[PDB]
Amino acid sequence: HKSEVAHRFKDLGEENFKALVLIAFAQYLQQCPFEDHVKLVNEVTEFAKTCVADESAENCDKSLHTLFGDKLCTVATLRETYGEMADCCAKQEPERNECFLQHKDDNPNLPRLVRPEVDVMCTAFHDNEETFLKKYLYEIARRHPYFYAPELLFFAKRYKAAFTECCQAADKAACLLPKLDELRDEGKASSAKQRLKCASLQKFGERAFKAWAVARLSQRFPKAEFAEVSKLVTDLTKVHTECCHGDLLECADDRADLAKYICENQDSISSKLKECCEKPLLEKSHCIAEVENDEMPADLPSLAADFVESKDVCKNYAEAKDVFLGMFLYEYARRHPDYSVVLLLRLAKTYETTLEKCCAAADPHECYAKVFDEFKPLVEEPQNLIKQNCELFEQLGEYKFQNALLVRYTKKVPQVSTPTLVEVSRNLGKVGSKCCKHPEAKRMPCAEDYLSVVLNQLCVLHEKTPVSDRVTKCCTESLVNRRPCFSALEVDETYVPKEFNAETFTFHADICTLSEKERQIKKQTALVELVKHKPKATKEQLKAVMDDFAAFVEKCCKADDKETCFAEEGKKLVAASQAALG
Ligand SMILES: CCCCC1C(=O)N(c2ccccc2)N(c2ccc(O)cc2)C1=O
Ligand SMILES: CCCCC1C(=O)N(c2ccccc2)N(c2ccc(O)cc2)C1=O
Ligand SMILES: CCCCCCCCCCCCCC(=O)O
Ligand SMILES: CCCCCCCCCCCCCC(=O)O
Repeated sequence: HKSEVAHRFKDLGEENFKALVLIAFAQYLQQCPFEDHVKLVNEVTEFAKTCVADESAENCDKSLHTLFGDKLCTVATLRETYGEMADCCAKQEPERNECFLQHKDDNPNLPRLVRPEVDVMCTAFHDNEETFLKKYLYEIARRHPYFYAPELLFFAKRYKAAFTECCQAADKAACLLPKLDELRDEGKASSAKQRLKCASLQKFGERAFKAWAVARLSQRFPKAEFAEVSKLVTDLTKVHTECCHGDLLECADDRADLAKYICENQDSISSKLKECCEKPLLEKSHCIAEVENDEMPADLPSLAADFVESKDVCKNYAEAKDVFLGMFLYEYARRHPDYSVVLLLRLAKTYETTLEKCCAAADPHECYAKVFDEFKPLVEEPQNLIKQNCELFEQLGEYKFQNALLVRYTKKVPQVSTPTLVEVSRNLGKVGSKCCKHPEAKRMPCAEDYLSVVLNQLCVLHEKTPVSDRVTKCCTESLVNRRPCFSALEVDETYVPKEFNAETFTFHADICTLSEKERQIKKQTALVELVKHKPKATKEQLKAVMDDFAAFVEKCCKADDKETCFAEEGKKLVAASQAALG
């Protein structure tokens, strides 16, 4: 229309508009106090209404980037508090906007946000719902300036719901805590997947991204034509590129356009899009990106038809290599929603290396003829890992299952820090308790999603404090080889045992008064230290000590003079256990 602010305000709503302006300002001006952003928001909202009333009103015709930049350059302590950023105000649009992007701190030095007691939260919530929620929305946004705003708003409403429901509960904590803990992880995962996808698009490039997308979109819309999935991969690639550059306005607009395009060609893409396409502007996109895989066509040919038996394979492949491979991927991915995207990529890479080393052969058709026989082991590796790991997980519980992983990975990389092994193994354990409850056909896609962030977080840490060449080998490896690389690690034999430290295996009754999570991590840490001291120990040998300690802990927390129990019994355990481990 003739007025940008008016337009956005109208088809967004006052509530959503006020929330996004807030998040937008908090992501740039991360150092300003809450009361300061609230003022900006009201001033901007007041302005918007003016434009809604009279489209021709002053400044209402200016662009959003321009207006946003102007108000930004209004902050008087700009230079004093953000130094260099203030010099941005001297530039002219769009150099000004670019300038702001460049000076956005992806991770400032703000104190960790602590979770207050349920009663204080619920009371603060009841006594002033709006400031309570906007204040936190502010704290979150300033700490994650690259987190897509609309996405951040979706989370806020889920938090609003948890309070509404739980603060009315008889037992508030039993209701709230589990919901908050879940919200946090779900949020952290969302954040990580976001940062992960941008980093990938930078290192590996556009080809790999597009490949990843063709596969992913084909599993979802197995009925859409290949030309549609391509049209879509092209636009999706532009969307992410932009959204990754960090410009919110461009990003949002590109996501909107794509969501409308999809909804309009709905019948030509997937049946599962009805619900999503009815929802309001601010959710259409979110819904869609989350949509379930449509049912795949009933009568579908055999891949070997056009890709192994056809006589024009090399002819069609030289014509346009990536198109052909994309086509291969499309046909392969849409017949396998049960495969992880990365697996589909491995098969395509494998099929690619073949056509390259066969279309240059005397008789092509006979050279590549048995290619599908080479997929088998590639497909089975991940399947067997899942079955084998999910079985074990059902035998033991989440907690005990995490201990098994602890022993397993400490042996593979004893050089890694003890608290890093516990963090990683616990998170790994969670992926098992989340994906194993799924029926086989959805397990692999599930593990991939969760495993990708855990492996990324793991690599980041190590990036900072490098400790093993192998981990760096796996971490800097190709995205498609990453997990198989870690799966291929073997017990470290070069490793030299950690010297026995008395303290490290001493325990006081305080563990008794500690919370479930606290006890576990307390035990799990000793478990890692144990394996680092006796790496050549056997599961049996180990299993014995563990269960001994196990009891010793209970048999002392449910005992009279607890401290002596741990002191006297503890002297014994350590003494015997060492004997058992020679
Ligand atoms: C690398 C992480 C990809 C996340 C993602 C996704 O799955 N869809 C997506 C894209 C096409 C079909 C189905 C889902 N879109 C997306 C959704 C809505 C929109 O309007 C713009 C883009 C995405 O950004
Ligand atoms: C008789 C069936 C044995 C199954 C079993 C197993 O594989 N681990 C096990 C034992 C040692 C190393 C790795 C795994 N432990 C176990 C697991 C967690 C725990 O905290 C205590 C013990 C077991 O009890
Ligand atoms: C238009 C569709 C583009 C997709 C091209 C297919 C290429 C698949 C190769 C497998 C990807 C491995 C990633 C990589 O090594 O770059
Ligand atoms: C070499 C002497 C040190 C032995 C001390 C045993 C400490 C190991 C703790 C094992 C944790 C048990 C976990 C559980 O509760 O199942």
